[PDB]
Amino acid sequence: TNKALLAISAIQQAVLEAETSERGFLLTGIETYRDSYIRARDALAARLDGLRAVLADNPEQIAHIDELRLLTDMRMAQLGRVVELGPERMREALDILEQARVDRLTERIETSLSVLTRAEQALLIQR
Ligand SMILES: [Cl-]
Repeated sequence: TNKALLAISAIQQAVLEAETSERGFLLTGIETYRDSYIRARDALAARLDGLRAVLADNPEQIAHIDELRLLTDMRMAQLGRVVELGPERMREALDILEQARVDRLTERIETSLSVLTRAEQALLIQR
């Protein structure tokens, strides 16, 4: 369980890192920020794959991870589109970044991560 909570926090981290890196790239045009977005995106996928391996024997958790993953996939597709339009297309990139806001994927992911965290905490207590 303690291993699972670390993994959950590392997922939150990677999602924030992808967002902040994408914003940094739009702002500066410095490829280093794009690299960071790519790294965070890759790390997120890897951390999701591994968390799923920790929760393999818990159907309620597997379902919650499935749900988080849906949300993180939609969010990553949003950021990736903005990164694709990029600083060379500022107005387009901004229009899309702002349109993406209406889905509240960020809030929804944080809620999704809490459900997993609380469940592991409740779980540990029970056990
Ligand atoms: Cl998954």
